[PDB]
Amino acid sequence: AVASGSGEPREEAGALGPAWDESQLRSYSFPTRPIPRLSQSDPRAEELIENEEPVVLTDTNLVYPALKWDLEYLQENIGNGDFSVYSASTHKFLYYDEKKMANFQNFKNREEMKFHEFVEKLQDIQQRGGEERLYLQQTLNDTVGRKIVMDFLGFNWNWINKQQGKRGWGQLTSNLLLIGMEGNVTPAHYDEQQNFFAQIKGYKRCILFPPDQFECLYPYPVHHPCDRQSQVDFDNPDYERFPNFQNVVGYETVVGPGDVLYIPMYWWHHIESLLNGGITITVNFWYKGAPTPKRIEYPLKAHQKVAIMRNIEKMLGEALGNPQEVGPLLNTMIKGRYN
Ligand SMILES: O=C(O)/C=C/C(=O)O
Ligand SMILES: [Fe+3]
Repeated sequence: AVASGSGEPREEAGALGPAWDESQLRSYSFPTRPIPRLSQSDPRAEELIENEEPVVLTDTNLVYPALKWDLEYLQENIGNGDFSVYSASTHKFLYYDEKKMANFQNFKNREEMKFHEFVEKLQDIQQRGGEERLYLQQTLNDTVGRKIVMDFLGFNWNWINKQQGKRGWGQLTSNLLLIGMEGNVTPAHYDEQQNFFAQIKGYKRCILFPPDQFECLYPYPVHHPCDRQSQVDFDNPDYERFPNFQNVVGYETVVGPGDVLYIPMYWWHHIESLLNGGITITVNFWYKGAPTPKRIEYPLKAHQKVAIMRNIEKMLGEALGNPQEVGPLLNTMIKGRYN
């Protein structure tokens, strides 16, 4: 009963029926509990953010002008820039840090193109029945056209600037534009920055796990190209390699046009564009977190321990002269000593 997932789907204004239905949600092995949906003016929402717990805000007006966005308007106005477009064989996009692909030898799609090229490929695949999937993920730069600049100016900067300030966060590092095909899945990973995830078109189911479920989610090695992503395939979890995935409990919600999901720093998130829900548009706002206090306050937060583990992996990579030695050394350290 408390495993309520995203709950019974919302009704759209003017009796236009449910936004989505449970048939559009993929099916997974683990329980989940709802993320709260609150007004930005609600004290509890501020309490959640202050505490680095996720909340969905319903009424920020953060990206009000972008609500008109759709492929036709974007292609008319987004300029002649190149757009990074990731490709995939299945719904599951796994992403690669390319600087890290030298680290690792035994290793194996990004493509740059114009917006019109992107739309045409979707258009093609659509009327040709192909299985290929595409995800545009491009940070918004200055090539963008007159009307996009204008929309962007009309974002609710008063609100978000106030948050950055209330929270002591660092700088806004980027806005990423994401345009996905229905069914697209970004698998469980974590980011080291604070995120406002501003939904614009279509619906996305967001499954979050707290930083203290690191032991259940089995992130790739730091020097691996898939740094920060879970090794576990949620569709076919290998419980022999990943036994504690049997203990994983998530927080979930479905976001649509106008909702903002606060994804706290180091929270795992798994993001899926609803099946048969059409194309999805989202813009993220990433901020560096607050600086680390004084010296330290113990107990120590889960995300500080994650930070400790990343740094040990990184330093041992420098010291050994070879990221591949990390694992063999780590094992020599614990076997028969700490396990
Ligand atoms: O919306 C996505 O597909 C991914 C978002 C993220 O990783 O923040
Ligand atoms: Fe992310």
